[PDB]
Amino acid sequence: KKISQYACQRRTTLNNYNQLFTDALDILAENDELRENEGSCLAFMRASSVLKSLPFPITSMKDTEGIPCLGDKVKSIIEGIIEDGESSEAKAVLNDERYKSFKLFTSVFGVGLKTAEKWFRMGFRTLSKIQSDKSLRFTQMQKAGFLYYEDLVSCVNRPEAEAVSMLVKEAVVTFLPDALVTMTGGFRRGKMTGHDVDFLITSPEATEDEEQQLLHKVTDFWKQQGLLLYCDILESTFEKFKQPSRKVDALDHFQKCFLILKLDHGRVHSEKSEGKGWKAIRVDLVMCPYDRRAFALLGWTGSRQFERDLRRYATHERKMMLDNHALYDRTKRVFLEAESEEEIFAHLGLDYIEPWERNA
Ligand SMILES: [Mg+2]
Ligand code: NA
Repeated sequence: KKISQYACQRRTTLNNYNQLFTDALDILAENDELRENEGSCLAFMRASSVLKSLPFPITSMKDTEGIPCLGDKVKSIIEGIIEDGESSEAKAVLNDERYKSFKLFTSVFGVGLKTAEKWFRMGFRTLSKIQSDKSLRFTQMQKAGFLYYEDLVSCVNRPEAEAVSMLVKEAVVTFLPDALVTMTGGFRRGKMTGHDVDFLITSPEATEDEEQQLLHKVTDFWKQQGLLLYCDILESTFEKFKQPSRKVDALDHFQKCFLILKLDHGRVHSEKSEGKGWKAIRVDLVMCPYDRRAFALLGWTGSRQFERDLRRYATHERKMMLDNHALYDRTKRVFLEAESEEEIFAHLGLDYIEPWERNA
């Protein structure tokens, strides 16, 4: 049939037949993001997203006809890939100093764009010069980022993700035996590796008081045992009767905590049977009211592009407003309920897309 411009109306599995085009596009998009060039960035991400969706590899400019999200700027890039087999534009970004530095400083936990720019403009070009400079000052988060840099740069496996899962369940079960813990993000979509492990937590019979304290308890608990290397808890900013905004910002979120846990090797059951029997792992935990679990899961399952298109689809095609906490129908003036992701898709009039099919 016809290919939708919306990723939420496309099935995108991990079988990418267009990695050559896709990698160059991701690099160009990333470059624009690091430069805060919104428009260009999103254009590159949309184009890369549609190609990942293809069931065949592009081998001529003709195979492009009919596909949306491919402007003249992008087709020029597709063109070069068809020929050389590589992109001179992507190549240029990979050798760009600002790009190299930002990506490097940014690979440090706690280092955002403002901090990266600062260091770049001071002349810094390597992590070593940064760490040894006896004049710079770092946030608590950045210190932790440097302290465990090595483990954090190392991808996280499914085996490690599952061991982390077990830890979370053992803790959470201790304060809410009826708590539901779901692994979200990349791993839920079937990925083999990730830079961190995310989880959604909810309790059927928890009180507004209980669900609000669980994370503090679980984290305290890990502190007592020395498993907590870094912890930051942000209180929920979601309001029960407030409808999702025009995406004004993402300051709307449930209670969550950015953590770094000490993962003992002995708890990891992989086909790899030492030195320092543990590994630091980035872990994000999210707690939400039982009745909003479907929306949170949908939101945290990603991918980012899938989440972006789900939202604009809802707004531009169905006059609905979507959030990690709700779905509002502006036409019928009512909030729509959902006990599962499928119901949410039904409400939007969208055929259900499985998690492993959301790698847009
Ligand atoms: Mg995360
Ligand atoms: Na970072």
